[PDB]
Amino acid sequence: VKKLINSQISLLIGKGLHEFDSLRDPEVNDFRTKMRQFCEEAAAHRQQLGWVEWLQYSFPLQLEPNRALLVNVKFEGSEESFTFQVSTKDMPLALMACALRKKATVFRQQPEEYALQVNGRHEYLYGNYPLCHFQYICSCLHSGLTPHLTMVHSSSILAMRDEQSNLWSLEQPFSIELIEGRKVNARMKLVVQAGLFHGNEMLCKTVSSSEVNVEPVWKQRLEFDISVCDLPRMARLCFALYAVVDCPIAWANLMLFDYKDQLKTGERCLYMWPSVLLNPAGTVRGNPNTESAAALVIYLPEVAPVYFPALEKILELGRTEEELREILERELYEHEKDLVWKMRHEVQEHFPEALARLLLVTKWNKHEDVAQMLYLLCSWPELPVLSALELLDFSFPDCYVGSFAIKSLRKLTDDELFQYLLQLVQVLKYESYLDCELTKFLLGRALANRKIGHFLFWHLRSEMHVPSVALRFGLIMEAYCRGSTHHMKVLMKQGEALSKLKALNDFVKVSSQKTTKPQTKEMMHMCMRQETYMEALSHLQSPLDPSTLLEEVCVEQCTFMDSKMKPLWIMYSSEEAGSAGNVGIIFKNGDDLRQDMLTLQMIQLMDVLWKQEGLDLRMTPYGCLPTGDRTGLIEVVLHSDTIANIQLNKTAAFNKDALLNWLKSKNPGEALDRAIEEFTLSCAGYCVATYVLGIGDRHSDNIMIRESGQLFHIDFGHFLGNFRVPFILTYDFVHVIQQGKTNNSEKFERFRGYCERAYTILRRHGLLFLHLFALMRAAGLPELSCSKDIQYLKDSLATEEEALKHFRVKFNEALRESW
Ligand SMILES: C[C@@H](c1nc(-c2cnc(N)c(-n3nnc4ccccc43)n2)nn1C)N1CCOCC1
Repeated sequence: VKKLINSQISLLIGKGLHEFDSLRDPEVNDFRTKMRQFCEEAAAHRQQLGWVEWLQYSFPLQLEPNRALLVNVKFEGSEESFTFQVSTKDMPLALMACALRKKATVFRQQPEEYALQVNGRHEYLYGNYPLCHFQYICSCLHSGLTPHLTMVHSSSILAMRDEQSNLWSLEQPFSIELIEGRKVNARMKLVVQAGLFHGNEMLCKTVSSSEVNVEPVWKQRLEFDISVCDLPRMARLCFALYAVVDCPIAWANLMLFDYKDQLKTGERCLYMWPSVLLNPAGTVRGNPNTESAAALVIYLPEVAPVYFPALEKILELGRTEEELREILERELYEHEKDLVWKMRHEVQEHFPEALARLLLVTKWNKHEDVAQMLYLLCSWPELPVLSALELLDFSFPDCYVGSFAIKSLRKLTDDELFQYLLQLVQVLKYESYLDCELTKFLLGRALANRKIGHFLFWHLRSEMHVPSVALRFGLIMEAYCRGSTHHMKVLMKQGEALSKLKALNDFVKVSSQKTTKPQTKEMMHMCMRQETYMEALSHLQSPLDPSTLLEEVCVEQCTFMDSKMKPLWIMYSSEEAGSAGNVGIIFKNGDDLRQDMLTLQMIQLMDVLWKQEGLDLRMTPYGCLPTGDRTGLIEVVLHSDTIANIQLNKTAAFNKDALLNWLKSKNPGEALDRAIEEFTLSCAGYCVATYVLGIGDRHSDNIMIRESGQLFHIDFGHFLGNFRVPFILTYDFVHVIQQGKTNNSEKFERFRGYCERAYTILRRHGLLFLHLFALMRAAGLPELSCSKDIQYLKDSLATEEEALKHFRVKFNEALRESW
């Protein structure tokens, strides 16, 4: 029955479906019904896809942004495998051909009927791409390991697709009636400041309430300096309740128009949110804690059925100098703004990419000016992805503006969308109504690609404990589940594994105080070996990456760590995969993993940007994913250790040698020079990464080394210099770069070049970083709160020559400070 699926979605999304009904809201009812059909349409289209098209949905290719190698190939229903010697320039088809020919001669006798599955992973190799373009092959060629693949036939992929089925007339000013208030605070008098906003900008000057002593009654008329006909569609009425002899108490906002474009009237009770003065960026929906939250009773006076005019009507109304207009194009005065508005047609024709600057000069408090702009917009050419990401910020609130940005993001690759998905999910907080183009797009892309679908779910699910977004986020996940009954069940398994891990972590935390670690470890081990634990912790997709399969839990290899939140070290094995199935996951409960994930995503973007310029600084883009309330996962980077642990053996005469001696033991003979190259490149990338991102409090316990020599960072506590952090250079690292030699300028000057190139490449994309950090402000991160945080990134990135010289000033100060 359908009831079991409804109860399944409920337990999964972490909110009962009945709770959407209890509210008795037609906006919630319309979102649910409309979006459900949209997702069921998307689910249907998927079931009739060709086997390759389905493989592109389920297991999208892991691609990279000559030489011969041994590759092991086996067929689905057999233990028999053949090891072939193929090239890195060879296409998957030639490998499939070899695999077929060898099967035909052994068993005594077409490659376009198969696909190559990565052993013990939900990863596949297909398409006209040389084998060296696939991430699994590339990880194998660097680690030395042999790629193990499985020949999967069309009819078997088709069996999966089958078992995975389911107006202008009102010229009087805008006014309201502030009736009465409620709840606590000191003696003093309560003022209610009220303003009207279109994004970050006021449509008129604020009007404050008359001073009333502490449950208060106002019954006062508040009028605004704006005509009702001049109100923009996305106008926000913002309130702030505070005390004065200031002390802020509460805040609440609301759209003057509903989801059906109707100008509201009638009384309204406003369950306000506790303050840290006016917050326009805040949610336009009341506090769900209607019991303990302060309420503002207000009245929307009648003006009578007034609906915001249709596009056909907006377009009906909307239907040199030239030199100084270019000079201001590459924070501006009023005469400069008037010039841009006068020249608005020349902006569309010769500077389409300057649209954002034009959208900020338009008087949104004048319907005629809005119409004249919307008319230009309804003929405006598509903007590049970069400029479109700027148009998603709270500074651009108009619905038609918002719809144009999505229209420019449709061209985005599933790879590019994956990179900025964290920012696009945050932008959901800025949205005014449940039903939006952003949700329809995010949902459309989730259901068209199972990896986008996976991460969109976890981005939403991880924020379910946040009351301001719980309804929106819950509604989106339920809409998703209707479009994928099978994936819903897959994500449910993941939630059961994480449910067991929290209980096991709670036990560990308690036990670590009551007894010694070897005694707590055997108890963890004993608790894990219980039926329910063995079942729940095994045979699941990794929330860190759906292509990674967590098969049998290796209880003996599991442990906990000695740090504050006693994190769990959970290891896995798989016979099929061999070594690819020997993965590990770290479960952390107690700290906020959101920032660590962002820091790692920003470093992952830097890697992508460098790799695109041919520069491979041998980075370690390991997974970090918040899954719940101060709960998350970290990807285990195997064959790695901390600097502090390496600096103590289980032989060095001096500390400076310890690091180099460890590399010497893990990379003997001709391999050592490779490990030092890995160290030099990775070190340089993380020197530019930590510097630009403003990562301080870096020490031996949070910096790690792989047995390959690759250096990487962990447990990023504070970013954007939020303790102006300088460049960091360590004697122990410089020693390794300089090959143990006290003096080595060739090796050090090469390393100085890597730091320089890495820095200059990122400076060219400085706008990409600034747009993504701007969009990220929505998340609520105490380290990305204001413009001074954006300004940190502006200063660490800063003409190319006048900035590169200034980088050398910081680089030289870092080398001299090194003892
Ligand atoms: C020394 C230490 C060890 N840690 C790692 C390792 C690997 N990958 C990571 N992503 C990683 N990170 N990253 N963020 C973290 C946050 C907390 C803890 C760990 C973290 N830590 N490897 N090893 C051997 N323990 C030896 C005994 O067994 C338990 C592990």
